[PDB]
Amino acid sequence: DDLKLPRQRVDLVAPPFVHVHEQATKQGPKIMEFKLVVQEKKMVIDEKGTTFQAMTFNGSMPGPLMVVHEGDYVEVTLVNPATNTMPHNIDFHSATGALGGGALTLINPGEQVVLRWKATRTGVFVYHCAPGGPMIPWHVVSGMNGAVMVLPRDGLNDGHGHSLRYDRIYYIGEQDLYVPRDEKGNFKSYDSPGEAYSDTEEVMRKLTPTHVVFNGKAGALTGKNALNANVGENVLIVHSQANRDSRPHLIGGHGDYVWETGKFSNAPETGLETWFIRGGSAGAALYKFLQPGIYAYVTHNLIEAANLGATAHFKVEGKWNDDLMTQVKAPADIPTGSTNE
Amino acid sequence: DDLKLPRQRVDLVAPPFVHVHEQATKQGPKIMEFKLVVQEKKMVIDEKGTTFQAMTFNGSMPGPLMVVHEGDYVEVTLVNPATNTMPHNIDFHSATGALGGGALTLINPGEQVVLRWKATRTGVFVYHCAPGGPMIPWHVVSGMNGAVMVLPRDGLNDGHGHSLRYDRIYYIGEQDLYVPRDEKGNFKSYDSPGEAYSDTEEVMRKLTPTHVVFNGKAGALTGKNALNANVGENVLIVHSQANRDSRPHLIGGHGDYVWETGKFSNAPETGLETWFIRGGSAGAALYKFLQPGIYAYVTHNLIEAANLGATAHFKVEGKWNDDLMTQVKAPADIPTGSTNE
Amino acid sequence: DDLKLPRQRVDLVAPPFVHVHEQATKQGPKIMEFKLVVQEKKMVIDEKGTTFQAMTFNGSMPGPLMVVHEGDYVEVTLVNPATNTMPHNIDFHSATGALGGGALTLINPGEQVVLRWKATRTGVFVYHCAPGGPMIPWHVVSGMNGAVMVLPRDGLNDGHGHSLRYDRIYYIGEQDLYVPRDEKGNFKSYDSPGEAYSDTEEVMRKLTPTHVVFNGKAGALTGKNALNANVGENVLIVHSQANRDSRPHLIGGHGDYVWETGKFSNAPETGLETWFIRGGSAGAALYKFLQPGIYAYVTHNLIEAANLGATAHFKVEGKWNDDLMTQVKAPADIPTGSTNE
Ligand SMILES: OC[C@H]1O[C@@](CO)(O[C@H]2O[C@H](CO)[C@@H](O)[C@H](O)[C@H]2O)[C@@H](O)[C@@H]1O
Ligand SMILES: OC[C@H]1O[C@@](CO)(O[C@H]2O[C@H](CO)[C@@H](O)[C@H](O)[C@H]2O)[C@@H](O)[C@@H]1O
Ligand SMILES: OC[C@H]1O[C@@](CO)(O[C@H]2O[C@H](CO)[C@@H](O)[C@H](O)[C@H]2O)[C@@H](O)[C@@H]1O
Ligand SMILES: OC[C@H]1O[C@@](CO)(O[C@H]2O[C@H](CO)[C@@H](O)[C@H](O)[C@H]2O)[C@@H](O)[C@@H]1O
Ligand SMILES: OC[C@H]1O[C@@](CO)(O[C@H]2O[C@H](CO)[C@@H](O)[C@H](O)[C@H]2O)[C@@H](O)[C@@H]1O
Ligand SMILES: OC[C@H]1O[C@@](CO)(O[C@H]2O[C@H](CO)[C@@H](O)[C@H](O)[C@H]2O)[C@@H](O)[C@@H]1O
Ligand SMILES: O=N[O-]
Ligand SMILES: O=N[O-]
Ligand SMILES: O=N[O-]
Ligand SMILES: O=N[O-]
Ligand SMILES: O=N[O-]
Ligand SMILES: O=N[O-]
Ligand SMILES: O=N[O-]
Ligand SMILES: O=N[O-]
Ligand SMILES: O=N[O-]
Ligand SMILES: [Cu+2]
Ligand SMILES: [Cu+2]
Ligand SMILES: [Cu+2]
Ligand SMILES: [Cu+2]
Ligand SMILES: [Cu+2]
Ligand SMILES: [Cu+2]
Repeated sequence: DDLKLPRQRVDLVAPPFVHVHEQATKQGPKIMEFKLVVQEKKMVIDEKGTTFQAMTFNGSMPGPLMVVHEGDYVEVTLVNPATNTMPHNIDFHSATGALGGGALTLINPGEQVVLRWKATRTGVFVYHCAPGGPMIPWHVVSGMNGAVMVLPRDGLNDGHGHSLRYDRIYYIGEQDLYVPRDEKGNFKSYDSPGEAYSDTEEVMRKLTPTHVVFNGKAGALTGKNALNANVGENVLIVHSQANRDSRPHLIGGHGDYVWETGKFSNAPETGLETWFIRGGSAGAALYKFLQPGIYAYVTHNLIEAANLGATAHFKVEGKWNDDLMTQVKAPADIPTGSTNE
Repeated sequence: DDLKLPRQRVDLVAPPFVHVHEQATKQGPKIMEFKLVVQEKKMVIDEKGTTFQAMTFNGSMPGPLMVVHEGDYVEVTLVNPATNTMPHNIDFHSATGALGGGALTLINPGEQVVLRWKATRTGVFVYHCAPGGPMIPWHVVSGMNGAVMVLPRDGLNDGHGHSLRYDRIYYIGEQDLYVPRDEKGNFKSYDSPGEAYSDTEEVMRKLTPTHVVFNGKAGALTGKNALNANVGENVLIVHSQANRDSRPHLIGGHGDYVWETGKFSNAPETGLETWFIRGGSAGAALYKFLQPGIYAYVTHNLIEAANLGATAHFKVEGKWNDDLMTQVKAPADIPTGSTNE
Repeated sequence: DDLKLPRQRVDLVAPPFVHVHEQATKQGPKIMEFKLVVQEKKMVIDEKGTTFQAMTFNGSMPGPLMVVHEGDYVEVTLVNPATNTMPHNIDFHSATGALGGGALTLINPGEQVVLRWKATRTGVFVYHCAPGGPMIPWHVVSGMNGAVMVLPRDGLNDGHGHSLRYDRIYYIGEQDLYVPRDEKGNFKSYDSPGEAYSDTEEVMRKLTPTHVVFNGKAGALTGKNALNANVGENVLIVHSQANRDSRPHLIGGHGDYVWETGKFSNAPETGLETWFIRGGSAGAALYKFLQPGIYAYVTHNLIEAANLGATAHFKVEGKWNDDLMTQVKAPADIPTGSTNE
């Protein structure tokens, strides 16, 4: 027991929600204990019921958000149950050495491993499976990726000596999928990940996804699963993309404070319309809602947003501010005395 | 008449030019009144005369640049003449609430609507049509997008307490187009936007444009329509892309001061070779010309620039500075006594 | 002899190595003399032995890194031997005027030209061939691109008044290639660049590369050609992409200080997981190695990294730090008393 710090078990929750945590803390460094269980399973990924052979951490795309503070030690039990067919591992972009932990965590079905890494760098970071060679992109685009957030011990700041505090936090994991089609253009179904591999690799090689989804399926965060907020609330939106660039945009809002490279040692940019998550990274945006109603959160490639599945909804409760925006005149017939050339 | 401010009618001009405005102002907030008229029409988009079914604000791709100051109110009359076939609306990324105004501006052919928004955020911002669902990307990539610039009341600054002033301003709207081809690879023609839709949506789904153009067509800002400047002039180039990333580059120049995320609350970067406009955003670059001659302004995917139409020209008048650059020896035969391995 | 400064001949070396230079200097401005010789040749670009008709500066993809200091004059002899078949030229993104020098350097086979430019802007910059029209993207994606680094005379700093010094420097040139295939999907071979052109242009038009390589071929910087470093060394990695965006990531490390737009007048960002090189630019990242072992340097589109060739290796010598990372429990059978749902 060389490392004599208090230990604290964390129970992960399914995205887009985030386990209980403190923003600012005066506790010393702890050993934060997390468990991730690999689950290979068929999942539905679009509103027409298209299925595909997914591989996940904890049964979700993305994998759950892990939240720790700078100077904590993160002790991760990775479990690969004997119902799975492939070896798996985990690479933390937040960690230093051994390919992020990938070189120390390769496990066959029936095995588990315990990795500890010190959280020396603040920000939001991708974690993903990375077995070796062509298996790396295949496991990642099959759904084996998540994020970890390392907060400063004093919580967030605006980079100019003022504290920032969120009222609410959501984790939006964006996934690019490569689903094979038959000669007529219909999506193909398979009975195992292994059977899907050869056809999937051919789609992957052309670098155009068939689907781009938040929280694992088209429409996952719309309708009854819309994200909730209130006028006046400061909401932190963590966005990750393990493989492909994304350009997040809150329709009818802004990013008040945006870390687009996702690292809290850098001052955020202010008042962004659209921001940029580079493939293999996580970013974060803080917005204070000023108007009630429906907001669409999209990647602002609008083809991907509207036609390939990458749209989420916020439903915001509160009172409308007619000073910020108003309909002066409702739709009406163009006046007869109008000239419109 | 709850809002008791002076009103000022603005006459928009066709890009790449920009309506008359002040950089710094000591006038108080005004209500700035703008009119936009939707026009569906067939347009030529390449040097071989390829046509396509365009939908525009004010008959231009992009739509015109609107210029206001922080704290102004922007009162927009959107008109959809009864010669058009579809409903249209407008979403301002500069505005707060109701999906940027899209939720308050949906109009059938024969109708108009008046929206007012307060310009609370500085920078350059995209505006675009967004009717609903798959119609959103289709109207945007059919040409229904423009930009608005909200200046600080004191005009631009370098983020370190020094004022920046432009001698000239150009608005470069970049458009990704998806023109269907027949089995032999020739571009198809249609008699209406509706007839084009199904074939166009199939091209859009593969996320590779057939054309990438500035000011609505290949070669629009070359030859006689080259942009003019003089040695010593500080030129502001506003660049927008409503749907797809762009990487602007002034060949033979630099970006002296670049807001690549396009928001004037952030200090510009200095001395850039190439900058990055994320899809769904506008950016701005200031350059002071130091040499006369021809400059190519490109997206630095050179395939898109040279082969898909995304090249503009500046013709700069003045005297050559042999200290910055000189041809020491004109092309000449390789000397006989040379070794070149 | 209007310009009366000392002259210094520089001998270029093949990437990923960099010719001898000083970081900080108290010497005055010099005329730094460089020679580049164009070589058209067939080259192997993947581990299955696929060939393609390359065009290079000095026989390498990328062309060699040129290192000068702010205020130096750069005098470049470009040579196009009569064994070549096409005209060539050179465009320096670091230079001011005449399309970066392209308008002053067009040479037929059998000819040479001498261009001088003043290094007024600090950073790393792309140089590339740019003959005219569709020849521009074709020569660049055929391999005619490199980089130049203009150091501040005081060397690098962290943008907050502290000097940064590298122990080692590597230049990673990333190349997107467009190799035509036959009806069965096999790569086609040609006897000249001219014969390859028409088929290559068709692949280029679809904006999806067949290969994405560092230092001119898949696996070039793996195995015995891995890059060397030691625990504690500050390593500068210069990354260029003349045509297409890249998202560099050091697997198991970070970017301690990153200039992603590549310009030393801007303070670097700190502690990045993944950074972004916009097509037509060079960037630079400083990392201090903290752990020994193998590191993969990738573009974090993992399909491109693992399947299209864009992976390099660092082999780092030193002692493992179990405080930063440790395997707490080696792979072992899942305990019988475990529940993993
Ligand atoms: O800011 C650059 C800086 O990062 C350093 C801190 O000096 O290290 C990072 O990772 C180290 C891991 O032990 C920690 O010292 C530090 O907490 C963290 O930011 C250096 O390698 C470098 O100067
Ligand atoms: O996309 C090609 C072609 O395939 C069809 C079916 O023959 O539709 C498939 O692809 C659509 C777009 O991805 C999906 O909406 C659908 O689930 C799938 O069957 C054609 O409609 C289409 O042109
Ligand atoms: O800088 C973050 C900041 O943006 C704020 C200003 O405090 O609001 C922006 O939009 C508001 C709209 O009413 C204005 O107060 C302000 O002018 C504008 O920059 C906050 O929501 C937040 O602190
Ligand atoms: O692009 C496929 C194929 O189509 C042809 C005509 O059969 O040319 C078409 O596409 C070209 C590239 O977009 C255009 O230059 C031209 O306007 C259009 O007819 C072939 O030339 C080409 O290989
Ligand atoms: O920082 C903006 C600044 O760039 C300037 C310097 O004032 O010029 C750049 O290129 C010039 C070439 O002669 C040099 O004066 C200078 O060294 C370099 O940074 C201006 O054009 C502008 O203010
Ligand atoms: O990629 C299409 C198709 O072509 C084949 C050969 O018929 O393989 C070629 O393409 C592969 C991927 O680029 C290369 O690995 C190989 O060098 C080349 O022959 C098929 O394997 C493939 O499905
Ligand atoms: O030690 N108090 O949180
Ligand atoms: O399966 N994803 O939330
Ligand atoms: O471990 N990969 O299939
Ligand atoms: O009030 N003067 O501009
Ligand atoms: O039609 N565009 O300028
Ligand atoms: O309103 N859309 O076609
Ligand atoms: O002048 N001394 O380096
Ligand atoms: O040929 N490239 O190093
Ligand atoms: O000079 N171009 O082939
Ligand atoms: Cu896996
Ligand atoms: Cu990774
Ligand atoms: Cu419309
Ligand atoms: Cu939008
Ligand atoms: Cu050339
Ligand atoms: Cu260039």
